[PDB]
Amino acid sequence: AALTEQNVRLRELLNSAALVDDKVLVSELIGVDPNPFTQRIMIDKGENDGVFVGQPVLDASGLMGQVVEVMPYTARVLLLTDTTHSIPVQVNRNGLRAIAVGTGNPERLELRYVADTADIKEGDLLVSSGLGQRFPAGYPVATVKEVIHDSGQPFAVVRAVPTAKMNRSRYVLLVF
Amino acid sequence: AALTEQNVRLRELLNSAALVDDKVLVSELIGVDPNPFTQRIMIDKGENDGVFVGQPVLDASGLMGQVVEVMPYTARVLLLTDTTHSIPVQVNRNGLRAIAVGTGNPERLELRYVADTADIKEGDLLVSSGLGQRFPAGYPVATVKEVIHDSGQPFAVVRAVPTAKMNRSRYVLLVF
Amino acid sequence: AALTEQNVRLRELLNSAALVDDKVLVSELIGVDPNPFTQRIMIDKGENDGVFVGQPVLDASGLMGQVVEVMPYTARVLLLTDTTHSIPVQVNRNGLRAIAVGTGNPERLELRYVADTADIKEGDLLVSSGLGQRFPAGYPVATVKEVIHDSGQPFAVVRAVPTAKMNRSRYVLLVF
Amino acid sequence: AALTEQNVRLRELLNSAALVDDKVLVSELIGVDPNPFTQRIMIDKGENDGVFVGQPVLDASGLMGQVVEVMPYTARVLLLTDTTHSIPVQVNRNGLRAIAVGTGNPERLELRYVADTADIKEGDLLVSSGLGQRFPAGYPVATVKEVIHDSGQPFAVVRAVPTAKMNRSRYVLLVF
Repeated sequence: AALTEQNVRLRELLNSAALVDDKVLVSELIGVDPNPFTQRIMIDKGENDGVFVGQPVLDASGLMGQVVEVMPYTARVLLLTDTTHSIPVQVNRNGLRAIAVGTGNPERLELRYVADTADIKEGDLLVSSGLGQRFPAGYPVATVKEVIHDSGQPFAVVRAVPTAKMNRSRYVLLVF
Repeated sequence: AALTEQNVRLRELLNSAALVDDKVLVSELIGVDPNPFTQRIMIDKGENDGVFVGQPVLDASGLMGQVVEVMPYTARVLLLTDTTHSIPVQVNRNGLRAIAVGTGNPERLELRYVADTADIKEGDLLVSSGLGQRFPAGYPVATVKEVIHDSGQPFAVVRAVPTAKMNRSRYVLLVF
Repeated sequence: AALTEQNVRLRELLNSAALVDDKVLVSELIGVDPNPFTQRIMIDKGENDGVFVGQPVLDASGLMGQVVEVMPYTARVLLLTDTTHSIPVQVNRNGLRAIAVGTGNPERLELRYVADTADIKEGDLLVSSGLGQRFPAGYPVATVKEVIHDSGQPFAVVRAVPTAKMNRSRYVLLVF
Repeated sequence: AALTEQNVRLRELLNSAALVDDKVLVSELIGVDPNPFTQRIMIDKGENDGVFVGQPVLDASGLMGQVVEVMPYTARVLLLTDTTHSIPVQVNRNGLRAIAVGTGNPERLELRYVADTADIKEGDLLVSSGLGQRFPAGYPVATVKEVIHDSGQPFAVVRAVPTAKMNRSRYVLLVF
């Protein structure tokens, strides 16, 4: 049951193993807090494996977050969906720039600084822009779920859904 | 023209000078970045005046933010509306607890962790809860502007309007 | 003819000699370029009189500009209406903040960074805010002449008329 | 997703790679401030690449600005839309001369010194004139969006829209 599931997930990772242009360490999600909102997880790679603080973490469908602390053989990763996390993004098709902030909900981000009149709609893909010099650019982050316009305010309300699996992830990739 | 305006504002501060239960230093807003979104300001009090990092800052109508760096005679204050700022709050009437995050818009906060079914509505007052042990409790923070409910997601979307003046403030109070 | 005119203007200056809260040097406008758009003038005070680069210059009705270069007994002053000049201001009544830029026209300024929905109207007085730490705050700068709203853009177009006389000024005051 | 987008943008640059008459360095936009009004950006070329202070910067559709400071491998570029920036221009068809100033809005310039009666209309193309000896002449700058005439004042109000992408740009060209 674990050997099947692990194989399926591993294959998916091999199919998306060409999405990177560098060396990536295949680490597994191991320590997780029981509460289903704890937007921070642990990985089965650490210092011995060359993992460092700040390192980006992704899966076969999206950027997941960043390492925020390292142990000899394990490490802690803050997910994009944490209220404390922000990532610069852009709408894939047109290059419209924004900041995606965590909401504390496992399945939602919110985009900041999107003009109320901006060309953005449900289903548009957001990808990393790299503009904070933390993440490689071009990797999928989320898809727009909703736009809410607001009378008198400069910026629209934009809710999005991460493309990575967050809570339902198995194995994770660390970028060098 | 400055003597009139300054007097009006000062009076308002004297009328709300009984809202505190301790000693408060009356400081003025002095250095501000030209850009009208820079959610961070400076004050005309500093180290010489006993101002410290972390100190809460408010006006006659709301909590404004916190000191984040000190100079001999001036200081820098991060406002609640900054994307990096979060404050624990509660709905005044019923005690429903939430986290108010800055949106980067001068006139808006967003509440996190509010159950989709929660008893919250447009016009409800949010006040500090003190639960992060950073702010005194009971001081006005914002009023709910909008609730948006979301199918399948645990938490509602709540937008609120700070009660303090943020960008349109003159003088500020520092709590000891 | 010059003794009458000079007396009238001097009196007006004596009536507005209580608008300052410090020592002010009464200097006259002396060297001016023939072209009626040259938004830069000279004054009959200089180094010998303690005039310095950066010093604010005003008349009985408004801030006029700043000294930009000093000579033994004369000095050059850049006016607010020069395209290269900007001054932080605020709407007197409500404290709405903005940047007033010179237009190159002797009788016009333009305000930057005023929300399209902002509470501003024809006849509102703008005064210095001091927020650039160059000018004393509270001194009259201009009155709003026109608001033009713009579909899709965040900021309104605001044209204003300086309260100082610019080209039709006689004598000028330098603030210490 | 980044490889597609980057290819499209690169092609567009190859199609407009004949607009220059000299050697141009293809640099990418890398460091950008989160705030969506910060009219200043960074490029992934610098001193090592022969980039210098003052150097003009453009894209496939317009002049973008100028380098204002150089680092070993990166550089900072001030955009035309910054309130501090001015560029001499001319109406393409008739040669009517003007100064285009930044407004602080990402999508707007304003023309100075345009006679109220001047032959200028919505949709006219403005191009660099070279007359400040900073920019090559003939390169597209903006298109007129609006003319507002003003009773008693010599100069019309002219708002224009840059042809370059400013905030929505990917890669940039530096002119030698």
